Amino acid sequence: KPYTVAVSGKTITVESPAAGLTIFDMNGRRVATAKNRMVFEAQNGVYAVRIATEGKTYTEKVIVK
Amino acid sequence: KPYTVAVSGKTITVESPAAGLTIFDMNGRRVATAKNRMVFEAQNGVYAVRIATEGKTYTEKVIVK
Ligand SMILES: [Ca+2]
Ligand SMILES: [Zn+2]
Ligand SMILES: [Zn+2]
Ligand SMILES: [Zn+2]
Ligand SMILES: [Zn+2]
Repeated sequence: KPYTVAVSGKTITVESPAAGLTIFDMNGRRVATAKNRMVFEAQNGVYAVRIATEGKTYTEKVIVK
Repeated sequence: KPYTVAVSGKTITVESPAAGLTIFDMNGRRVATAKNRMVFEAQNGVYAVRIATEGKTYTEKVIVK
């Protein structure tokens, strides 16, 4: 839900605002991390994409006229 | 960042996947709450939009070939 993950070619693209992102390879190795978004060039194989959302609270002021 | 908030006419539209949304009026009253998104019809005045993201961790399996 609060992220997108997609693969095209060898490219894994991950988008998740205010989230810590991690990609693990099959050996459980952290091959990349980034906040918010990532474009990872992978090799053939299976990967685990981890999205850790930060769980903050935000407030916005809105004026209705 | 992990949400959008916009007022158009008397309509307040809020979008934030996996989040608890709240709108408070000027008296501090909860006038609406929803998961993930809402379309609120307001009266003239000032509103506080609160976005409480859930802070969960997600994992997706990705295959590169
Ligand atoms: Ca409350
Ligand atoms: Zn490691
Ligand atoms: Zn090593
Ligand atoms: Zn770790
Ligand atoms: Zn921080």
